Amino acid sequence: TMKVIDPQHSDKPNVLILGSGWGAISFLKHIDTKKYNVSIISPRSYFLFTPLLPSAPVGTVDEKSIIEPIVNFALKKKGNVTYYEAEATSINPDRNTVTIKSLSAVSQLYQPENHLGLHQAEPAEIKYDYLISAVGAEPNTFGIPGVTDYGHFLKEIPNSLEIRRTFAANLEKANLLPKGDPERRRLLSIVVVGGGPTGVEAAGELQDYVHQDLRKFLPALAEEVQIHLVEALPIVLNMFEKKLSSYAQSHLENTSIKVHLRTAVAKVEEKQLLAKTKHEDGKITEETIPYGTLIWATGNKARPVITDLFKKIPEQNSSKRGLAVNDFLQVKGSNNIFAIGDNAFAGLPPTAQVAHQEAEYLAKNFDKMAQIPNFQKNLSSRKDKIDLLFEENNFKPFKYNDLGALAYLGSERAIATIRSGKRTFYTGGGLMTFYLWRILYLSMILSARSRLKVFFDWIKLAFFKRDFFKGL
Amino acid sequence: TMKVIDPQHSDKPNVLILGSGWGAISFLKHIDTKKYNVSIISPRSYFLFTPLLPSAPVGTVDEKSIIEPIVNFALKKKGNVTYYEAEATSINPDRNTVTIKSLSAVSQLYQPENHLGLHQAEPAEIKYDYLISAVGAEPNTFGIPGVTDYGHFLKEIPNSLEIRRTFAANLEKANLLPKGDPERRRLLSIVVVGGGPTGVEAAGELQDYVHQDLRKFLPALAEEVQIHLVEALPIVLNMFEKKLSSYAQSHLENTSIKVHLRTAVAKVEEKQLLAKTKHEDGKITEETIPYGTLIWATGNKARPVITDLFKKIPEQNSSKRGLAVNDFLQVKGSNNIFAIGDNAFAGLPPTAQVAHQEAEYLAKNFDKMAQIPNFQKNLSSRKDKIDLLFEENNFKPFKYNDLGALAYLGSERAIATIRSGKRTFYTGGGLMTFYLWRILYLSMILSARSRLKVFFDWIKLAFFKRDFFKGL
Ligand SMILES: Cc1cc2nc3c(=O)[nH]c(=O)nc-3n(C[C@H](O)[C@H](O)[C@H](O)COP(=O)(O)OP(=O)(O)OC[C@H]3O[C@@H](n4cnc5c(N)ncnc54)[C@H](O)[C@@H]3O)c2cc1C
Ligand SMILES: Cc1cc2nc3c(=O)[nH]c(=O)nc-3n(C[C@H](O)[C@H](O)[C@H](O)COP(=O)(O)OP(=O)(O)OC[C@H]3O[C@@H](n4cnc5c(N)ncnc54)[C@H](O)[C@@H]3O)c2cc1C
Ligand SMILES: NC(=O)C1=CN([C@@H]2O[C@H](COP(=O)(O)OP(=O)(O)OC[C@H]3O[C@@H](n4cnc5c(N)ncnc54)[C@H](O)[C@@H]3O)[C@@H](O)[C@H]2O)C=CC1
Ligand SMILES: NC(=O)C1=CN([C@@H]2O[C@H](COP(=O)(O)OP(=O)(O)OC[C@H]3O[C@@H](n4cnc5c(N)ncnc54)[C@H](O)[C@@H]3O)[C@@H](O)[C@H]2O)C=CC1
Ligand SMILES: [Mg+2]
Ligand SMILES: [Mg+2]
Ligand SMILES: [Mg+2]
Ligand SMILES: [Mg+2]
Ligand SMILES: [Mg+2]
Ligand SMILES: [Mg+2]
Repeated sequence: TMKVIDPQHSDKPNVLILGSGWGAISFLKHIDTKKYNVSIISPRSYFLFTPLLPSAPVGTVDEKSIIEPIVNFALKKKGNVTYYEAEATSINPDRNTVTIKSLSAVSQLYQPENHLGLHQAEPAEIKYDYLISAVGAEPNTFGIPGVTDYGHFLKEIPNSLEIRRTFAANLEKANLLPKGDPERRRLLSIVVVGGGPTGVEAAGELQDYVHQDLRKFLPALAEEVQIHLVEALPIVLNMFEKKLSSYAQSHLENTSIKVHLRTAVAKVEEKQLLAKTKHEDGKITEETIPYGTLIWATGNKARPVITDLFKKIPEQNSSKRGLAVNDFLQVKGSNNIFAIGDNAFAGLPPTAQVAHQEAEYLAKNFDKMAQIPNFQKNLSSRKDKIDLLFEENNFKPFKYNDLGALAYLGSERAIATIRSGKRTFYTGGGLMTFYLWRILYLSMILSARSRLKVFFDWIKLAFFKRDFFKGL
Repeated sequence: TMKVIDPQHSDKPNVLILGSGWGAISFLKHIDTKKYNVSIISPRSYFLFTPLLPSAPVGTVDEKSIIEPIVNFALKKKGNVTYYEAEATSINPDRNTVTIKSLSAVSQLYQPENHLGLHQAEPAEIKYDYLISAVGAEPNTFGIPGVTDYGHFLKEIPNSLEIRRTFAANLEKANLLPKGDPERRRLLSIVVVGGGPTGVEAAGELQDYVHQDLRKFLPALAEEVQIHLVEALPIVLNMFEKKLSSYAQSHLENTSIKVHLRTAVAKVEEKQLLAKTKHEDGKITEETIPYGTLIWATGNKARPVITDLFKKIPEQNSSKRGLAVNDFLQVKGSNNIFAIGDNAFAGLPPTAQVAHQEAEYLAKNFDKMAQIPNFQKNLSSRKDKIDLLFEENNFKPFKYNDLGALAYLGSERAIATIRSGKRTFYTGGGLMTFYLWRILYLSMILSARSRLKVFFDWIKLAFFKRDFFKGL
């Protein structure tokens, strides 16, 4: 009753990739398609360059500029790549299969295709020799009531649209109200929850729009908007040196953002939220904050398809943040499942930088496995010896090299620490750091198209106001 | 019970503009805001550069590139401009008022604003000294059944989005079906009704996408798409010389578009439509054409707010296509209403070219009226003498100067006839004509921002495939 897709007209092993983000796409770019048959399953038909996402809701860059269709990467590959636009709902380790639903499309980027006989919204299972799981993670509310109903995450392209639509609508209503009206004040207030670089960059970009663009035509309205950054810890950007945090904070306050440190949002309602401050002496105070737009940026948690998999594998039952993997990024308790990026946990920070390095490491290992006939064989055997094969052939374990971190702060200021190994090549903040931020980001974009478009967005920004359309 | 906005803290006359299109915006650009107070009512907060609309559904240019916010033009003005984002529902000539509904926003681009006390979705009446009606026209179905339910117009930005979403969705379903499936064939078929430059350019742009971009990754699918152009007359592009029509048609057919001349769509159903051919000898044949995407481009008709006004003015009861105006673009039967663009009819073709010339002419006349105290006065008087005042001060009547016409045909070919007076400076077709088409269109764009963005779209097109996202 359940269709099974199992391509056996090739001697090449079938590598199945879950996702189309940093892990999946970086892997796709490096994997040898002459040696392997690659399929990809993802509900999102494009790669998202997440570091510029915070700059999309206000039109600093356009949404289209920071995404790139999977097919464009796949076209660069010499062999057979297939992309299933669908969601993996169940990983089935013992039969080597992935169950997919919400299938919208299947693209076989190779001349003599085989008709698969799939139908939209018809469930199916896709058979693999090797599985690479990179479905990332999903926004964490920490069980705080109301965040899902009344706030916006900042995680995917639709969030950027949603945020713009909410704020634009609020600006229109507010401007019809007389100055000093408390409801007007509420509609013009934005709360960003989470003082990591995502929340900070989101807050800075909104303040940029308000101060540079909105001010040009509705200056009274612009002057009344109030952005709040709410952070539970005693400092923002706690992954940087404290002096950079301290710079960032003063800068944000200087651009008129209100920064609430040692403060947690305890509850969210439709038009107000409850924030609690734990002061340095142990005393707790409370504040009710009326808000028009709520952006929630407090980190992520494992997706259901992954938590479900925790249960199916004895070695993973104690897993919580993500799949536990060995030195070779092999899922523990599994012979042929690998996991990279945010859906795997090995103590490293959940960043694009880690995902990208994992992917490139994993793809090199696949180059080597293709030179050792035995890896091919153990798939057929009933004994799982692949982890043994790694040590026995002296594959080096994955070693992460932290290259540093960057954060834009609004008003043409950024902080940046650039590293490699024990060496620091750059660490500071300011105007020049902002130009460095731009240049480095441009460098890290995965495609020429997206790189050109972001570059064009920035040039237009030199001369003209940001596009800020409610329905576009 | 109905609020009335009536600004009388100035001695300047209140000029009210309906629309934000070719007529309205061109007028706005030339009207003297030192002599007049200008308000604008339009449900669309941006100007649309219509000649590039056919090239938006497939991402040849982006939707954002060809629109420009009204506020951007208004900011260039020295005096007081106010923009009501709302729809005029009733023109009330005897009380000099316009009734508005669906109010979303009001923007007063001047420092000391007066709180108007308006509310969203609260009806209001806006009082004028002078009314300039430029609300354009709306798509005509000629009463053919089903066109509204099952087809798409190509008239406004949302149409471009709808068309993209339909075709993209069809491409996905079709590709899941085996080659030769008749349903697959249907899903890959597009019918464009109307052989004017709008239908032709739409067809050519779609064929461009299919041949240049889709073919790169799904060549089997691309090869099966079939675009149909259906035109009731015996030639396409009948406003051009027959030899250019003849060149266009051969070119279209050469790019694989099927052109059905002497053929009219008589009925439209969800998955098929009925087309009837009246042959040169008088014989009528019929064909049922299955289709996946239907684009309906057969010209326009008067909007309800305008037809309603026909009834309120004795001199306009016989009006059908639009408001009847005199030599000075004054609505007949009215002392202080003027009409330009497609909502007025004076025998001239309904084009942007005519609308733009009318607007600039009308604005010059307003410069002159401001030097003749009497125009100001007749507003107060009960006798309507403004039309007399025009002749008596020897204002010249409006004289249209046809500058020619242009049409893109797909695959880097265009036709173009450039005129002025009796002189023809250019008339022909081909590759160079296509480069001319681009350069002239860039020249005609009303703002630097939009012009830069279109220019960047074309450059990116030189290197990369068109963006064709279903949900963006
Ligand atoms: C706003 C923002 C800014 C960021 N900035 C930085 C930064 O500046 N520097 C940095 O180092 N990191 C940054 N990050 C973090 C970085 O984006 C993540 O660590 C990175 O995405 C992890 O890569 P991933 O492949 O594991 O997940 P992702 O890149 O999120 O990709 C996951 C993929 O899986 C797909 N998927 C989801 N569910 C399923 C399913 N059930 N079946 C199949 N596929 C599925 C998704 O659609 C997506 O295609 C930022 C994150 C955000 C949200
Ligand atoms: C796809 C396409 C391509 C075209 N290409 C060309 C070309 O290449 N060359 C050429 O010369 N002409 C071209 N035209 C024709 C040209 O666009 C029209 O003749 C022109 O729009 C007429 O100008 P207008 O101001 O009367 O109407 P529009 O420019 O359409 O403006 C009407 C305005 O009124 C607003 N409005 C609608 N209803 C109301 C309401 N009730 N109250 C207040 N405002 C309202 C609309 O939102 C819009 O802003 C093209 C048209 C289309 C659709
Ligand atoms: N923008 C960027 O450059 C980067 C962003 N990231 C993102 O950061 C995440 C990893 O860091 P995390 O610490 O998980 O998130 P984070 O780094 O975005 O910071 C979240 C912050 O929100 C605060 N917070 C949590 N609950 C709160 C509440 N109820 N009220 C107020 N504040 C609250 C926490 O103190 C925490 O510091 C990843 O999921 C990734 O998406 C990761 C790398 C880089
Ligand atoms: N794209 C461009 O360059 C320009 C386009 N226009 C548009 O042209 C319109 C004015 O010219 P029109 O002749 O009214 O429209 P049109 O010039 O766009 O062409 C419509 C054509 O469709 C055909 N048609 C009508 N009903 C049909 C049916 N049931 N089946 C098949 N064919 C049918 C007609 O013969 C007509 O030639 C305006 O609405 C304006 O928007 C105007 C100026 C320039
Ligand atoms: Mg398995
Ligand atoms: Mg939501
Ligand atoms: Mg809200
Ligand atoms: Mg006045
Ligand atoms: Mg329709
Ligand atoms: Mg064809």
